[PDB]
Amino acid sequence: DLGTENLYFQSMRILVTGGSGLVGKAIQKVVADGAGLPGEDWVFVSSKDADLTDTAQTRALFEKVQPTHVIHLAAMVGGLFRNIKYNLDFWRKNVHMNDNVLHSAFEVGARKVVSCLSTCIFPDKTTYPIDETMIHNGPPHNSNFGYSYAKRMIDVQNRAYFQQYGCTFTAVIPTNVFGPHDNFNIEDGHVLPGLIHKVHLAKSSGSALTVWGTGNPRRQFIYSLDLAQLFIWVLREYNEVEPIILSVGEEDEVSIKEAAEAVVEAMDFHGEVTFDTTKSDGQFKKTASNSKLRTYLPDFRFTPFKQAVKETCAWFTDNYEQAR
Amino acid sequence: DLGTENLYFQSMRILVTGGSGLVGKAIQKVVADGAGLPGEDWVFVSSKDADLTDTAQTRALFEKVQPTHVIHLAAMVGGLFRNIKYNLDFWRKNVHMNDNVLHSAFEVGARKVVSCLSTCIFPDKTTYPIDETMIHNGPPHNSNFGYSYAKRMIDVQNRAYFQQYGCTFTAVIPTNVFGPHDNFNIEDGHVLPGLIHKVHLAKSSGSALTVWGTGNPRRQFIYSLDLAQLFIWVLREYNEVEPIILSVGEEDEVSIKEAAEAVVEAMDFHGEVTFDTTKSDGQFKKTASNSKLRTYLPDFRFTPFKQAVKETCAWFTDNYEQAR
Ligand SMILES: NC(=O)c1ccc[n+]([C@@H]2O[C@H](COP(=O)([O-])OP(=O)(O)OC[C@H]3O[C@@H](n4cnc5c(N)ncnc54)[C@H](OP(=O)(O)O)[C@@H]3O)[C@@H](O)[C@H]2O)c1
Ligand SMILES: NC(=O)c1ccc[n+]([C@@H]2O[C@H](COP(=O)([O-])OP(=O)(O)OC[C@H]3O[C@@H](n4cnc5c(N)ncnc54)[C@H](OP(=O)(O)O)[C@@H]3O)[C@@H](O)[C@H]2O)c1
Repeated sequence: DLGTENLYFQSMRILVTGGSGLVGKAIQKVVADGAGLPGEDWVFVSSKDADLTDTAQTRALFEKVQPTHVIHLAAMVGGLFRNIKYNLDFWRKNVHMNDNVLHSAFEVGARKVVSCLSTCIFPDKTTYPIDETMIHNGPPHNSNFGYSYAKRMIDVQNRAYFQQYGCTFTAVIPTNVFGPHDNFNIEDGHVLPGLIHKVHLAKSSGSALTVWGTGNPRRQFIYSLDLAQLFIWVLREYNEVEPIILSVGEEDEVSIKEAAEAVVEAMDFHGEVTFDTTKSDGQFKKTASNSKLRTYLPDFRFTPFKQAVKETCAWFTDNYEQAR
Repeated sequence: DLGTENLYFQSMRILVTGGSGLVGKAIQKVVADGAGLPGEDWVFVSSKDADLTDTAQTRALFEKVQPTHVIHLAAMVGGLFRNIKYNLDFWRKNVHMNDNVLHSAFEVGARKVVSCLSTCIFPDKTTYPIDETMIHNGPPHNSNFGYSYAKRMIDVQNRAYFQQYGCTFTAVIPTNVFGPHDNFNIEDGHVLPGLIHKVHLAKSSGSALTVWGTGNPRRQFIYSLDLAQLFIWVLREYNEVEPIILSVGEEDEVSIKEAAEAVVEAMDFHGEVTFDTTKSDGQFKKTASNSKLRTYLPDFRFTPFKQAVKETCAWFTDNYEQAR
């Protein structure tokens, strides 16, 4: 329910950082298709509009736009998952970005900010499933600690702004996102868009599909379009400082193998599918509970997985040249 | 052993931020009394020399001084423990200060940085005693989370600089510090310098001593002069990125009651001593292990507690007008 029974409307200016990305582009579509309400001006920006690692440029963007609300998606994110690690660069640039954005929002007097966290913030050693309370219950995985701790500190900023200044800054925690306008780069991208590109190359080359690792790791996937809907809802209706996980349930986890099968079917691929165990498996699970989301939106129906994959595969094929 | 059997010496420029405080002033005395080695220039600064929350001012200080080594003591610390809490201010100003300092040190090519952490960084729910491994094993106490998390992130920066850039940035974790040049303010200061001031007022007023709470909480105290010696050693000899606790052992913990008795004796006070149970007790224990320190310096002898208190009491009495 992204409409309203209200007869009157407030003038809202909604700045969306990282608007040109996977998540941001999904919000644009959902809004452009009529999820936008009267009085709401949606302003989507990218790094062209301002480098958010720079305080002066961020301040200037916020002075120009004067947002009443902020959805904060921007992060320095590539190339995470590459061979050599750059934990200081990722820690320092992301903390600067997050501080610039939250504090400019504070300065302009924004009513609400919703930032985007990641399952990489959760503790390495933890019970399962993981919920929003457990975010700080032990250190994150060492592989990319810099990035993880920078995200965790968004929660700490939100809590501090609330406690001292009364601001309603909060955050959402998506699981693994996929959809149109993803980064489909095979070396640097996530597994699901990477698989879509890999299968596309297997048809164009007539080769076989080589999946990295065992195919055993389990993941919760969420369609960018489903996430966008939940994001707009959170912006309008969710008022806890504590973050909220946006994800399908623990029972709808699927293995990398099952995910590759969904792509193979969707792209109508008949070549061999092999699992290269020489490349390392990542974490086996990062299973998140959506209990909280279910208390707020019990009747919300996610797009079925195979359909969401087909649409994404269809988009990639139809926009191959312009895609990432 | 703060001397050396070496015959040759390297030119070292050692910048000490927060040099005008309790810890900093102890380092000055220890150095001025001959702990300084040939080739070492010690440069002690305070906020007069540069406001370390300001990047430009910090960068300029570092350009002028060109430190090879940094002992980083500066923190925005007052008024912590006051009634109303300001978690955003403490989080944000301290993170800025720490980032400015560590990153300027990195920029000038400093060989080593040693920062100062606090027992407030440790998890609220933890086993005892606490060691340097447990620093991130659960959230800190909510009272002053902003300050605590800002300190914790020094460890994360150190680890990141090491991993990506090869820098030797590390930290020390003192327990409760006391000595000359402390802040003896009764509303805002720590318990031990607060008690010294309270007893001084009880003599000058002819009143009785009112200690807040039961006197049951147990604390590890460390004389600023002992800490200074260990700090110089750490700078010269300690090369782990992981921090190191500087403290007397678990067996030398003393209660607030025992601490007040040490002051009463030292200041030769004969009035009544009452324990106002109406005011709340803080945390019962924050017990830290010095096992690691003992592996490096087994024969290091701490100043006996009652002597350290007497000297501090003596200093306060002799410098009452000029003291804080
Ligand atoms: N995709 C996932 O699986 C996933 C899961 C959980 C959370 N998230 C979160 O979702 C958010 C966005 O991810 P995404 O999946 O949409 O990534 P994406 O498609 O790579 O988009 C990233 C966005 O960040 C912007 N950006 C990066 N550096 C910037 C800078 N210095 N200044 C200004 N803007 C900058 C980019 O602008 P340009 O394109 O102009 O550089 C881009 O619009 C991130 O906060 C991420 O942590 C993603
Ligand atoms: N005392 C303890 O019990 C204890 C225990 C554990 C850890 N520590 C750590 O020890 C370090 C020093 O503690 P302390 O007890 O010596 O504190 P202190 O006596 O209050 O001194 C703090 C020092 O920091 C400087 N400072 C504060 N804000 C500054 C700014 N914006 N720019 C530049 N300098 C600034 C002060 O200079 P000005 O006076 O010129 O402002 C002062 O020299 C801190 O990191 C603290 O967390 C202390």
